Amino acid sequence: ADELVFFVNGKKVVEKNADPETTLLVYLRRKLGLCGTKLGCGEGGCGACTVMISKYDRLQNKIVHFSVNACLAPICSLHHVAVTTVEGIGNTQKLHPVQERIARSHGSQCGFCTPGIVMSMYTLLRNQPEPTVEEIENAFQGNLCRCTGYRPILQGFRTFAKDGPSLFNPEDFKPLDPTQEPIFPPELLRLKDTPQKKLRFEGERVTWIQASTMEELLDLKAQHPDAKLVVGNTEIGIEMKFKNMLFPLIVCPAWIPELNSVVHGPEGISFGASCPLSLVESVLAEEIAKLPEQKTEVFRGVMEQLRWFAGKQVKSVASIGGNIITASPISDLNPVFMASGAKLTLVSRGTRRTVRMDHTFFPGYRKTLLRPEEILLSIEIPYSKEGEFFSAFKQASRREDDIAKVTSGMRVLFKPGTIEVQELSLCFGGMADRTISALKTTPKQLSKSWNEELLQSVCAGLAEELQLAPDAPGGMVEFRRTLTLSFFFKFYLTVLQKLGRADLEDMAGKLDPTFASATLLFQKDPPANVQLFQEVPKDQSEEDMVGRPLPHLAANMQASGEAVYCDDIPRYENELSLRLVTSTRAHAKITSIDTSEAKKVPGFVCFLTAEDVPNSNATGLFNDETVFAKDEVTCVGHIIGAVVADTPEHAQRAARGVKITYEDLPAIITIQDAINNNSFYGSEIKIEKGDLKKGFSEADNVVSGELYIGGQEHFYLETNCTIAVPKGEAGEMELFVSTQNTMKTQSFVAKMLGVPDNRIVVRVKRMGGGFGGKETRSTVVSTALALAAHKTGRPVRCMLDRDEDMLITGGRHPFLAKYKVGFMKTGTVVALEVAHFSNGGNTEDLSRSIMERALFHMDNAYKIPNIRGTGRICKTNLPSNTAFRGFGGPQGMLIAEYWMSEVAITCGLPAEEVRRKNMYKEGDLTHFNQKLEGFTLPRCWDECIASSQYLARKREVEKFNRENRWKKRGLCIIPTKFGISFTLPFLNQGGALVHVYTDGSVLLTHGGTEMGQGLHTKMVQVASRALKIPTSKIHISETSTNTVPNTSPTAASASADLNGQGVYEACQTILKRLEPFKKKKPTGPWEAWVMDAYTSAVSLSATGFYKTPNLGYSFETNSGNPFHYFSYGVACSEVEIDCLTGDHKNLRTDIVMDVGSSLNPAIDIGQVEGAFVQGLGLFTMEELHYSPEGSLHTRGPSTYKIPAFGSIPIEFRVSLLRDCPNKRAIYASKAVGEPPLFLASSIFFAIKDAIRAARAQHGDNAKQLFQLDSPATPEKIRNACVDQFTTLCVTGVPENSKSWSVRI
Ligand SMILES: Cc1cc2nc3c(=O)[nH]c(=O)nc-3n(C[C@H](O)[C@H](O)[C@H](O)COP(=O)(O)OP(=O)(O)OC[C@H]3O[C@@H](n4cnc5c(N)ncnc54)[C@H](O)[C@@H]3O)c2cc1C
Ligand SMILES: NC(=O)C1=CN([C@@H]2O[C@H](COP(=O)(O)OP(=O)(O)OC[C@H]3O[C@@H](n4cnc5c(N)ncnc54)[C@H](O)[C@@H]3O)[C@@H](O)[C@H]2O)C=CC1
Ligand SMILES: O=c1[nH]c(=O)c2[nH]c(=O)[nH]c2[nH]1
Ligand code: FES
Ligand code: FES
Ligand SMILES: [Ca+2]
Repeated sequence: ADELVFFVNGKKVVEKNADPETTLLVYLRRKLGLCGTKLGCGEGGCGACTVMISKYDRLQNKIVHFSVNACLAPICSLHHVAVTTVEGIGNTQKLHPVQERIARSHGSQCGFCTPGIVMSMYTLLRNQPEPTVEEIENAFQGNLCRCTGYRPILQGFRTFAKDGPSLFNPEDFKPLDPTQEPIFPPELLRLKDTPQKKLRFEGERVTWIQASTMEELLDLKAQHPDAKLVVGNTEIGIEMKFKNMLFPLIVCPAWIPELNSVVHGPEGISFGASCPLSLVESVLAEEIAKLPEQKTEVFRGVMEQLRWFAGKQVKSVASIGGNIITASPISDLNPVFMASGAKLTLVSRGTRRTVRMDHTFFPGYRKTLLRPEEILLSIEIPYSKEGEFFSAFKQASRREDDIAKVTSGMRVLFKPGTIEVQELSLCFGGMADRTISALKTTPKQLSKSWNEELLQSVCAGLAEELQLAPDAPGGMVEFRRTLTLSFFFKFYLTVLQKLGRADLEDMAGKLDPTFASATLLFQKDPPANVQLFQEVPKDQSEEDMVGRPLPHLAANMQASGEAVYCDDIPRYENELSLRLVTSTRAHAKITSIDTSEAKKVPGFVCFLTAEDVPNSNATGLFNDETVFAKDEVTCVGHIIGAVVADTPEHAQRAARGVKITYEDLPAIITIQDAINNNSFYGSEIKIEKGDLKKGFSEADNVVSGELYIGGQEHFYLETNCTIAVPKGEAGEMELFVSTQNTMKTQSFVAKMLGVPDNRIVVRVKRMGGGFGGKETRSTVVSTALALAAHKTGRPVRCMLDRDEDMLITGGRHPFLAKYKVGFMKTGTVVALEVAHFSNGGNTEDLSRSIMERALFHMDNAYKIPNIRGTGRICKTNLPSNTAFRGFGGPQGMLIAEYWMSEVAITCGLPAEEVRRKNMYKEGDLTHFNQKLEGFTLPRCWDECIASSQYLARKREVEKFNRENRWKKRGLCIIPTKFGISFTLPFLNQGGALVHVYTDGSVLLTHGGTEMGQGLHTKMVQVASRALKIPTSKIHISETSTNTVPNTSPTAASASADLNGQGVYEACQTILKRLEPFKKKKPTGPWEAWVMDAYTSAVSLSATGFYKTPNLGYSFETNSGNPFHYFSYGVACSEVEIDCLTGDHKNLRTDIVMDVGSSLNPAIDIGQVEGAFVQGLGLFTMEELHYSPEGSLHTRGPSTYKIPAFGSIPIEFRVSLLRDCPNKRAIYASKAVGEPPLFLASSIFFAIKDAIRAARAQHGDNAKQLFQLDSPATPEKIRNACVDQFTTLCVTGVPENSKSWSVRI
């Protein structure tokens, strides 16, 4: 036929005109209106779109359930299946146990990732009602969360595990009843009695054929070799979406029995090419469990690769044949199949051949071997033989769901009874434009014994044979080469052990006992978590929730997918879609724009440019930005214009047909380019105190150095989004925006349009994360959209794709620092001079205020009598960098801790002793002359050092390092001081509006926006105490410019402080009005007083306002307080590094945080954990790469690696400091959002210690100050662990000299 029939949440869908390009995500959200399932990336990496599929499997003869990425699933692949979304399992009226548990355990903050995580856990439970803790963790390999730090999610779900004051109470969790899950649609069970026939779907550009038999597939390939095979679509979906590939004819062979068979033969196991990787995994796990070890070496090699291959959603549909035929150079399976000589069967109409995978199979970049009319039928994965050993290796940026830098399969076969090499095969991915074998090194080794001279001969060969051009795609050439040698060393040592286990230990020899840990397969301990906080007074009423662990008010709705984010709002029938058109050049003249092709796309409306702007094209915080480029473009990502079309698909197609011609201009990309060109934003910023000349002369030692700190992408799970609704009267417009800054959104729109501010209303219900990235940069979408709405008179909507968002909106400022520190032999610091440089990109934005804050925190926790700090902001042809949680603090403080670590090393004293003796005391003045009152940091230090048992663990670390050569541990304890308040004083103001209706219910609003930090929850808690009524009588619906005007951004961690005071004051006004009625009816309920007030004509509405008193610092006189108070905290972390690969484990972290008297210890601990884990990403794994021409390479989760479930400290302890009220802030609390992020430097410095231990083993001296830039990635860790393998790989750097990426 041509009707597409499937089920969604038990309801039958009949699509009479299915378009092959339509994904399930798009169909669910836009056709069925089910917006619980989210778009977070569109590329299989985040899991936000996770849904469950059920089907009757014809081959297994049973109902099966599995999870998929809705963003990648073509609906045309989904004939006769049943889809379940988050809405299908439960809702707020009846939550599923999974939804209840994630909500109540504080595992949902912003909530944008919650439905996908719910669906991952739900699918696991449908497959395994009693999972293990390990199975639960494994369920989320393809899910990301940017807010929670993962800990609460795993803790809540652990309650499901077979083998798994309080923040939450698991005894209150309702039990699971599997009989209450949705029925498998009866019609579908009826339909399995009728045979499957070929189906044909024809779309706008694409024809899709769902083949039922091999005969039909082969005929079609013979007659149309052009036909594109699609099985899982996990490559083709990406090729179509991101590489703009169009395959007009697609054939899906997934129904064909022959491509799905598993056959056990005498030589191995044959898998049909369409077999999902999940099936390959389950089949091989079975075989490994039942067969003797000696037969399963290759099976275990495949399994070791699949362990770190994507997550459950991808492996459910991704085929074994699809990975082979894709033939990416970084395939994880191809080097294993090549090294094992796996047997491939290829077929076409009338032909059949069997081939062995070897070098000839891959004759070029992303090519086989196969003829245009051939398909891969099956692959035989071999049993290993006696004397045959196998290892598989992968090293990436992150263990989980990542692209290999180097991947490898290695096989050795020994002549019987000997340790002489009969066969040897070493195959590599990531070392060429294809999977390659080391065919020049390995023949030289045949007949040799497995010994030290074989080791040295292979390493020397590999280093000569596996050369890389300085400009090789992927970069990291020294690291990649070092890994090939390091992987062979591990295989060499593993084979020695395997020979000993075969009772040839005397022939082969024993392993040095300090070498044994080098061969261990990756394993973690089970997680252990602690949360400590203070109970509220015994006499506090149960209805006073201030200081109580109240769950986020929207947690239940977030878990159910009922909470509404911008793009979940239904479209008006006349709504249009916008797509931005951006510069592909870093600095160029625009010489012409050609929209000829754009105009041919059906649904095209218009292309907006600078000419269409009614009033002003000048925008941005400092008016130095264009709404749309005029005459020139100044970064790759510079917005030139915007296409308007009927649908987002038509807008994307039209935007591709906008052809721009450029004339290149001289580009300034790097901080050095900018120094050389005197290209800066404003003048040097400077803080200086004491006498530097005297300080340096009195110093026993002086140490100079530099540090580079890489930037950071926010990766809020919800990208930037605006809907502009024009009202057709008086210039009136309403914008619904994911923004932290309603005021500037309103102002920038109004100024662009040329209307007063009173015409523009900006509304924000909630954001799926912001982290500073939506403080200003949101407006580049808002203004373009507001313009399209004005021009058309129709509502217009734009949500950015992840690749667009990462390119356009910028991130944290990269920093370069040059320091000189003077100190005594005692470790006492007497003089410090630091020059800071940041890379600001192509507009000023917040850059100068960021540098100010870096300079305010260059002391960190340390008293330094003679200090000079300067900052310069570089003006470059890069997307403009902006606010990011920390706002320059983390960079400033990392530099401080960096030279401090070198002070301790140079003195030969314990680092903790050096830090402690340099720490401020109560009453000291900072370098900017602010007095330190209520200085809790020494308490945080003493409590953390003791509770973490730092000294006893130091002993164990030193012991570990003496007993292990190729793994090292490190341990560090780091303090922090963080000033709370906007550096711009007048921004420290907040407003509220409160209404009491005649039923006694209260509607509260304030200037702060909800982005997952639980601000509305805290404000309700505050108002409930202030009014003395239960939280249940108070509701906050949204943030709006027309309820509270002139609001500061939700930023600087200040929002609870500012809005809390505003809310408190509005509530006090109301109470004052009710007092005469309270005095008359002293016990009569709240509702009586309110009705009495109303009928006496007393106003039940009030504004409230607050400004932080006594702020205002001058850089000129170094006087006045920039901050209202400081936040304090300490963290101790332990790590274990792999010296041979650069991988590491975060073993344990203990945090003690001063949050005053917490408004909400559940939310505050969640903020501590979330901030800490973002810092962990900043300092250890998050890295952005740019071409030498200033083009961002890193445009999605595939290449940009944020912390995953498996990244977090295995033991994770957080304590909130007891008995530390902060009188000056709302109910004695302190701000919490930004201060804990820098604490993750404890991991950076623990890594540095482990490297120092590794370097003490190979090399001359001693207390050498080696370089470690941030982030400390596997590349930087491995390269710093100088040994015999790095030495054979150094060769290169021919000045000068093209490279894949440049450091900005
Ligand atoms: C989030 C994510 C993580 C990933 N992680 C990894 C990883 O860690 N390691 C790794 O190696 N890959 C990884 N991949 C790549 C990808 O998932 C695998 O290559 C997968 O096996 C592709 O299979 P598919 O069925 O989805 O292929 P499809 O996209 O449907 O097709 C891929 C190619 O194979 C061809 N093809 C499929 N079947 C046949 C056939 N039998 N005969 C001839 N040609 C055929 C198609 O025409 C197409 O050219 C990842 C992808 C994603 C999205
Ligand atoms: N999305 C994800 O999270 C993951 C996807 N996969 C795979 O990653 C692939 C990424 O595709 P692309 O971006 O097109 O990368 P690609 O397929 O072009 O491969 C890039 C890599 O190949 C190597 N390479 C290519 N040419 C080279 C040369 N001339 N010299 C030396 N080395 C060279 C380099 O190691 C480089 O990093 C996907 O197709 C997918 O199969 C694998 C892991 C994760
Ligand atoms: O002092 C600050 N000002 C800001 O505007 C801001 N934004 C932010 O995320 N942190 C800070 N800090
Ligand atoms: S939206 Fe599908 S994986 Fe991110
Ligand atoms: S709560 Fe997980 S991304 Fe925000
Ligand atoms: Ca900037």
